[PDB]
Parts: sequence; C-alpha cells; structure tokens
Amino acid sequence: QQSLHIPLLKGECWWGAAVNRAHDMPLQPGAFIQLNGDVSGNQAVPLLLSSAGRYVWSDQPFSVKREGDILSISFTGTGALYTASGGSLKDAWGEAAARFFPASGRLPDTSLFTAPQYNTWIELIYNQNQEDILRYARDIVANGFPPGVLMIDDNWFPYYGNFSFRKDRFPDAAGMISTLHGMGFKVMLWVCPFLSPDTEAFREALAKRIVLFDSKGSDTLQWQHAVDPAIVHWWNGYSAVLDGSNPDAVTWMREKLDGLQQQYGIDGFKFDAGDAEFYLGNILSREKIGANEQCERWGRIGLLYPMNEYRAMWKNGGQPLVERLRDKYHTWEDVRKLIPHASLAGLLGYSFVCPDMIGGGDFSSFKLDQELIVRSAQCHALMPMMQFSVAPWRVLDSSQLQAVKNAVALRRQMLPEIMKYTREAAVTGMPVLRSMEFVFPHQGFERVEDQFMLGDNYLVAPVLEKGSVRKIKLPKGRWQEIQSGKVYRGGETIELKVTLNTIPCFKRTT
Amino acid sequence: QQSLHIPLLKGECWWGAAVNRAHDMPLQPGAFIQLNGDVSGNQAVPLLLSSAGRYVWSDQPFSVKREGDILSISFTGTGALYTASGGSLKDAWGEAAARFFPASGRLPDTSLFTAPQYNTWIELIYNQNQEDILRYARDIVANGFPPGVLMIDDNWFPYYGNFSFRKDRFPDAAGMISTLHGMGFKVMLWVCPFLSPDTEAFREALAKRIVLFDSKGSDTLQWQHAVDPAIVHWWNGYSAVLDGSNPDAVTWMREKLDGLQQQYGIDGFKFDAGDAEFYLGNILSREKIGANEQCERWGRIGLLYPMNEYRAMWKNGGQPLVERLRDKYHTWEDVRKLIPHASLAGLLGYSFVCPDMIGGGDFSSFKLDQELIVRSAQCHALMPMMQFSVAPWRVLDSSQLQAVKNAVALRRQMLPEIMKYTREAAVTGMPVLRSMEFVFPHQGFERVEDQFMLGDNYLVAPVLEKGSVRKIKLPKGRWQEIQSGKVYRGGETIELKVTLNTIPCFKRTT
Ligand SMILES: [Cl-]
Ligand SMILES: [Cl-]
Repeated sequence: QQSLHIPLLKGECWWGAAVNRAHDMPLQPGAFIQLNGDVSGNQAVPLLLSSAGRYVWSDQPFSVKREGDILSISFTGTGALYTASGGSLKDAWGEAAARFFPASGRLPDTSLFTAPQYNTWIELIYNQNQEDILRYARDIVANGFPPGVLMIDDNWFPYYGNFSFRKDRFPDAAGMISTLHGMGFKVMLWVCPFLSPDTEAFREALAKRIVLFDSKGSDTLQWQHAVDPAIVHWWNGYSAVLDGSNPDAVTWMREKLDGLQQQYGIDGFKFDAGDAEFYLGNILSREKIGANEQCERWGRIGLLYPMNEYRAMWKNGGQPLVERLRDKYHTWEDVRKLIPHASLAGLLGYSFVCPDMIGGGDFSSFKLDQELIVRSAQCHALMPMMQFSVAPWRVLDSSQLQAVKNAVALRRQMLPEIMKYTREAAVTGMPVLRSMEFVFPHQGFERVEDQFMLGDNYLVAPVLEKGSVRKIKLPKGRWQEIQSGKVYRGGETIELKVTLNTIPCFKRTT
Repeated sequence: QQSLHIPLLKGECWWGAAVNRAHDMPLQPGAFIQLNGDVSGNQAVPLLLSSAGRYVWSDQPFSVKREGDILSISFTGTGALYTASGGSLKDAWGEAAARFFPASGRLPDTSLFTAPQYNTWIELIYNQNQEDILRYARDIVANGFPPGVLMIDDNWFPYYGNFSFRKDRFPDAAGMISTLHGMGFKVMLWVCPFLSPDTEAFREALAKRIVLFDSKGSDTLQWQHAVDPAIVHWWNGYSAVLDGSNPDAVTWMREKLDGLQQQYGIDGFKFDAGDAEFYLGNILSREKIGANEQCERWGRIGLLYPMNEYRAMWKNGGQPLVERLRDKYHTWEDVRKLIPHASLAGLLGYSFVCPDMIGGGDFSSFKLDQELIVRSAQCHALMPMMQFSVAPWRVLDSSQLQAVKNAVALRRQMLPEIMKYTREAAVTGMPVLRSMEFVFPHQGFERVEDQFMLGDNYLVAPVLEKGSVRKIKLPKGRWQEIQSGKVYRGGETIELKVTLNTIPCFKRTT
C-alpha cells in the first residue's frame, strides 16, 4: 500500500501508463488510471513522464489519480519520483529508458517496415480460406499496391490450440504460402494462448500441466495440487489458457510456432490476446505471478520471432516487438487518436508502433466515409509502419483511391528517412514518431496532438477533419513544405488550403 | 415430498429403476437408488416391478430405499403402487408397460440385428481416420467375419458441435462410405449434444439461443433474459450444451444429422452423452424441464433415425431405440453383468438391448484374458444384438479366434428366432431376452442371473467363469441341448462338461 503524492510544477504536463488512454492526456484534474490487472485494451507500462523532465517508475503496477494539481499514486510494490536535470520531456524519456527499459539493440523483421502491411481481417472476417486469401493478395498487386507482410487473421485453424491450417478451407496451405512468397509477400498468422477446452490439444496441455489452474477460491490450494483448468471468458467464448509463467508452456508454444514455420514456410505471428484482464480471478500459476506479468510473458514469445505484432502488452519497452495500436472504429474521433497514441507508445519504449488498420480495425464499424479512409491512410503513411485491411479498391471511388495510392508513394519517397530512424531506435530507443513536445520542448506544443515529427527534421501535419483549411503550428526555424517547395518562417501558426490529396509535411531548413 | 412405504410380501423380490444397478438386485436391505438427476451411467426409468405382480410408477424421478423388509419411495412428483392379479413378474411388467410405456409398433433398423455390429473405438481410439477405418473393415472381411453395422466412434470431426469429417484424417469421406457400403457395411457416426465453447458452432448456437443458459445461481433470472451459456464439465472437458427442451435445438440437430446423411450417405448415429447428471446446477432451459427430461428428450432424437444407439436414457420405454449397456471393463465381474443388466433393460421397456462391446468397452482396460473375450462373445451371441470392437484376430490365438467365429455361426443359425421375437417386441413390448423369473415364476429362479430365455423356448446358459464345469438350473419340463440332442428332465440342476467352444443352449420340448 505504498503511496506517493506529487504536486505538479507550474505548467507541468504528465503522460504515461497506458497507450489507449493517450487521448485523456496530459492528465487533467479528475483523471484516473488503474494498471493493476488492466492494460486498457493495448500496451501499458508503470511509467509516467513530465514536460519538466520528471518521471515516475515502479517495477510493478500502480494506480494514478490527479486531484486538483496533485498526483496520487498507489503502488502494488514500490516506486519513486525522479528528475532529469535537462528539464524536458525528452530528458525524462531518455533517463527513464536507460534506467528501466534500455534499448535491446535489435529490430523486428525489416519487411514489416519496408512495405505497407495488409491484414485479411476486414475483407474476409471469419471466412479465412485459401482462395479468398490468394485473391486478396492478387488484388493488392493488380491495383498497383506494393507487396508486403500479409497477416492471415483469426480462424485459419480448426479450433483454438490447434496450430494447423483447416484442410476444409486450405487444401494446399504450403502451396498457398509458396505462391504468396513468389508474389513478394511475407506471411504472418494470428495466434493466441487460448485452448478450446474439450479438445485433444486441451487434454494434452492439461496433462502436461501447462495451463493455468482453477484455485477454487481456496486461499491454500497450491499450483502443484490443482487439477482443474481455469476457464476464461473472452470475446470468442470460453477457453482454457496457457500459463505464461510455466517454462513448459514456452516449450509447447515454440513447438507449435516452429512447426508452422517448418511445415508451411510461415514468416511470423500476430500475437493477440494476452490482455492482463484475462488472468484475473481464481487462478493459479506455476511461478505465482500477477496478471500483468502474464501479459508481459506472452510478449516475450515475440523475442523468438523477429516478425511479430502485439496489441496487448505490459512492459517490454526497448524490445524488438511491433506494437499495434488497438482496433480503431471507423470514426473521425478514432483517426484523431492515432498520433497521440503512437507518440505515447514511443515514450513508453514502443518505438516500432503501427497505428492499427487504415479506415478502422473494428469489423462491426463495417455508410462508409471515403474521406475518412483517405485521411486514415495519409496519417499512417509517415508513421513507422502502415497497415491496410479494408480493400481501398473495393470501397473507394477513383480519386479517393488515387489519393490513397499517393499516400503510399509519399511513404516510399520518405522510406530512407523512416528506416534511418527505425534502425537508430533499435540502438538508442529514441522514437521514430516523436511528439512536438519531445523535439520542441517548452515552445507551446504540450497539447499539439495533430502534428508529429518523423525523426528530427520532418514535421508531418495530416489533415484529420473535414474542410479545405488546415492550421499548422510551426516551431521557430524555417520550414519547407516538401510538395509545394514553399519556405515558411517558423514560430507562428499558418493556414494551408487543402484538398483530398494534401498531406502537409515540412522539412526543417533552419 | 410424497412417498410410499411398502412392506415386502413373503418371498417378494423387487427390480427396477436403473439398468446399471441390476447386479445389486433384487433390492436388498440397505439398498439406495437416486434417479433424480442420475441415470447411473446408462438407462433409467421410474418403475419398480416385483416377483409377486406388484409395481410402482411415477411420471417423474424418485429415490428408492429398502430398509429391513420395507421398500420406501420418495417422489419428486406423485406415484402409486399397483398389483397385477396374475401375481408374477411377467404380469407386473405387462400391466406396467400397457399403462405407462406401451410398445410403439416400430423396430430400429433391422441391419442392427441381422448381423454383428462393429465399433472402431477399441482398435482406433481417438485416431479415427479414413485409412484405418477401411483397414478394419477389410480385416473383418478377410478374417471371415460378416459385414454389419460399423460405428465410427468419437473424434471423426474437427471439434464438438462441428458435424463434418475432419479433412486432415478423411481426404474423401463420401468415397470411404461408398466403399464401406459396397463391402456390405452400413455406417453410423458418434454424436453428442456438447459444443466446443469458443468456436464458430458455439457462437452460432448461442446466437440462436439453442444452448442451455447459466442461471448465475439467481432464483429470478428467466431463460428469456439470460445471456451466458451453461458450461458443463464432462469426461472430454468443458463444453456448452444443447437445450433439448428448445424446439430450435431439435431443428439445429436435425439440420446437422440430415446433412451428414445427404452429403456423405451416413446410415445412422450413435448418440452418446445426454446423461441427466450433465444437466444439474445453475442452468436455465427454455421450457423449464428437469435434468432427467433433458436426457429423455435427447433420446427422442433417435425416433427420427431408425438406425440409432443410446447409452444414457430416461424413460422412452417401448420405443424403437437401441439401448446399449454401458462401457464394460475387461473383467469377469463385468461379463457377469451382461445378462441381469440386459434382462432388466427389457422389463423397463428396452427390448432392443445390446450388451456393450465384446471383451469390454472401456479403452483403459486396454494381460488380455483371451478366455474372457471368448466367453464375452458367446454371451453376446444369443442376445438381441452382438457388438465387437476389439479385433478378435489381433488379440486371440487360433483356437480362441475359432471359438468366437463359432459363436457368430450359432447366432446366424438362431437368427430367425431372434428376429421373430424382435419383431414381436416392437408390437407388444415383450422382451427378446427374458429373465428366468419372467418365464418361470415362483420356481426358485429369482436370483438366477447366469441364464436367460431367448423368447419362450430357448434357455441359454453361457459359461461365465473358468473351469470345465457349468451348473444349469432347469425349470420343470423337458429340455433338449441343441448341439448334443440330449434331453434333460427339469426341476433340478444339472452339471455339464464344457470346453472353450461350449455355449449351453436348451430347447423347451415340454
Ligand atoms: Cl473480451
Ligand atoms: Cl463425465
């Protein structure tokens, strides 16, 4: 029950805790975030950072409240306030990273960056089958989009815990992968730690004792004597679940994933679920860890598979994992989350951040707003990674489609810059996508969340609402818009006339 | 709770309630049977019958106790004692059947009787696959055994509630069936009402509200407002389950079974599970029925598929369902159960009774006792139906195998008699396999359970222990041993020399 009360410095702004709460930051009066047993649908870290160079860390979960002008933090373990003497957000980030999540030196598979990614989810939903996957890949090529990583989403397998292609819908999965490889795609499969609880796989896992066990609500029952599996309710139903604390569960998962690589030529894995909330309640783990660390240990499996993607995470800052922003709705409100969510991700140690799925990642959001899809695409373009799912050729008229293609072209033109800073993030952990405050401290940018910096020298200001006018706040210095070539004096806000095709981006010239 | 308390008449013996308790009958001082929520692993009926022509019935479950010479019944509803004026077990049976379970007039598919049955369970266990099923069928024929109904047991499908062949182990299931048909087999599939609770099938059944719902332990929550499924722990794991009270569940189940017939040419179904114990607890059903009636209503599905087999049952006496004795251990104790279990089944309205599996039906009994297997086959031979699973040619040396073949041959010789009484049982409900007490009342046969009558005129006394001597208690009259032609006067016990090949059987000639 150790607690800490932190009066804000005059004008101080605080961010941290949870990627999927970044739209509620800087933390305001009234604000509350619970990290214990809750990653808020995405990545979370027991870190806060301030605009005055202050930081808070604990190795373990905490809760934070802002009441008036005071932070109140309640630690499950212990924590402390720190000050970096430089006095900026960047200093807080740099000191906290080097103490608590130093950069590993490694990158995820570069194929994840060197082309757009594509996910079968929106087009195929639960009907993941060989014919429709090949058609989607052919359509990507035929429409002039670059081959990249192709993620086959949930439901390619017979049941949860069976890591094989369902032969009814995949008559020749190895052939299919070989065709996809030929066309220039790499292939990832959706996986999770849940096991259909009346199957051969489930009975095998229970016999090996690699599942989480049911405590029966007993205060005394020990892991080694439990006999029944925990059953967990999640969005697809009711399942047994792997115990991430159990070294034998790691062996089993490796066997399954290594099998898919050897048998079918699979390049990597989209690791879904693992959310802390799934590990709450009457549950016994072999090494007696908490729900947050179950999530963290799921995340470590990716360290073995350079081509990976996670949505749920606890810690693992400074690690070679792709961290995707969670399922976004097909709304203007959600497109406006991409930048502040992604910039926060970077500060929490998640440099390799991909802003969900162009146009939305929630399949019941799919009435479609074509303009929204264009702006979504344009906003992805100069983020560290760009991910499609809904087919632009199916849902967009000809000029909207062209605009999306133009966004992809701008990404191609800027890729050497993206890769420079991506490779650097492996080494120093410094973010690829930086907030305005990170690069330009104490210059009035604390609440500017519709602009970001790609490295140090490119200011990107995606259009994220309807209208023909866009306001852009330029830091001191001179800035040259990379399309128009027009040079602007900095230290003011300019108004730009925009069309559907505009993606404002400025090179620092002073 | 309403009740009856019944002093036994002098010499009176009582049977009833539950097939799988018949070896504990006639009911002794200290006996207890609970039917409510419990079918004792097999069939159960709310009926008791006495050697003095008395009987007890209720529409609803009860519990029965014998303390001293008092038979006490505690009813969930209401019940009554009755007396048949003829004063014998046969009179009690006949009156009870005509009042409470009159014969339907119908037979199950005659192919279940006109040849031995075979079931892939013991030889293939959970590895049900096209190649091995066809090899077993070929082995049957190549060893000189007759083609019959072949039952493909659990695990032919991807997961529970997916009614399709798994293409990984069945590359051409329709072709396999067509081959089996050409070899003179008919084919049944194992089915159950459980649904893997994180699958597509589960989510469909949930959306259609055909599952049993979770009451949450609330005494007010109605079916109509419940949102979560009941999860049931059973021998294979944890599953959602069909609500047999829900007419929509009947439609769903018909769609699945009809589809298997139409698409692959499946002749019938082995309906497993449905045991009343699975329906206990915090459960809401659409028509607010009890656990026993959930078992009964599963049973009624077989009224639509003349080629059927059930193990779990409540009521449905007098109906065209094959009723299989439950999984028997590979023990002498269990072989000695086949006759009393089968004879009781008959008196409870289950004329069409098959005595589980030759040599045993419990896969973890599988030091095989060859003699036991032979005697098991010989005991099956003149029962209504005969069912193999373990491969006699694999586990028996040449003499023993030959003895099993001779048992099949005797069954073929006797088949016209079997079918005569089977056909009659559809009309009158009178059993095919009759207890000695039933045919010869008040003659000292009350506890003779190693002999039975095939209809009126054939007394069968299978050898059911080791040794070269068999004692046979003959009713008054004259009795002709069918092999030897020797005529024995009745009203006494004879001793017969026997070999491994002997199946003592006597024709009534007075
Ligand atoms: Cl969920
Ligand atoms: Cl069970």
